[PDB]
Amino acid sequence: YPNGLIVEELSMGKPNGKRADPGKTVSVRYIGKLQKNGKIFDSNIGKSPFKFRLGIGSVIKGWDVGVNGMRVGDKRKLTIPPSMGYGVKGAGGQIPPNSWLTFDVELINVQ
Ligand SMILES: C=CC[C@@H]1/C=C(\C)C[C@H](C)C[C@H](OC)[C@H]2O[C@@](O)(C(=O)C(=O)N3CCCC[C@H]3C(=O)O[C@H](/C(C)=C/[C@@H]3CC[C@@H](O)[C@H](OC)C3)[C@H](C)[C@@H](O)CC1=O)[C@H](C)C[C@@H]2OC
Ligand SMILES: [Cl-]
Ligand SMILES: [Cl-]
Ligand SMILES: [Cl-]
Ligand SMILES: [Cl-]
Ligand SMILES: [Cl-]
Ligand SMILES: [Cl-]
Ligand SMILES: [Cl-]
Ligand SMILES: [Cl-]
Ligand SMILES: [Cl-]
Ligand SMILES: [Cl-]
Ligand SMILES: [Cl-]
Ligand SMILES: [Cl-]
Ligand SMILES: [Cl-]
Ligand SMILES: [Cl-]
Repeated sequence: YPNGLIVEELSMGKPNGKRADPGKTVSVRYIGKLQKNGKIFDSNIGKSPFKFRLGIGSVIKGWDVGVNGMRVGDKRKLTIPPSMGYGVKGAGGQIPPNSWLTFDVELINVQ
């Protein structure tokens, strides 16, 4: 297992697409999964866009680090250690304690 977060480029969007920088409100399409078994716990595909302010710590740390630097249309895979996810708490009744997480993410907009 990695010492920290792994971020993989799955595909590149627009070369001059707006860039996700700290302080921006960014809009992301995602699928979240438990890394240990691949079970999917959430997606917003076909639902409303998920917006968050990058860098303020409202999302798990793996997202604040992992989404940073994306340009619109980029797709990334995030592999997130427990300390950069929900740690001993878990979440949603869906993520057990001490879970490694995987997310597929696509940047849709930057505001
Ligand atoms: C305070 C206002 C309530 C507000 C609640 C809602 C809008 C309800 C709505 C269903 C929330 C999420 O859906 C958008 C839902 O998302 C999941 O399904 C999911 O896929 C996930 O993991 N996501 C969502 C996408 C961004 C990454 C991550 C996250 O970081 O989510 C964030 C998260 C839970 C962070 C905690 C916050 C507390 C810290 O202590 C902890 O610190 C480690 C990290 C979300 C976006 C928060 O910022 C927003 C809120 O909490 C969880 C499996 C379960 C979670 O429902 C609970
Ligand atoms: Cl890569
Ligand atoms: Cl590409
Ligand atoms: Cl694109
Ligand atoms: Cl753009
Ligand atoms: Cl969609
Ligand atoms: Cl910020
Ligand atoms: Cl802040
Ligand atoms: Cl750049
Ligand atoms: Cl960890
Ligand atoms: Cl932890
Ligand atoms: Cl929570
Ligand atoms: Cl499980
Ligand atoms: Cl795990
Ligand atoms: Cl997928």
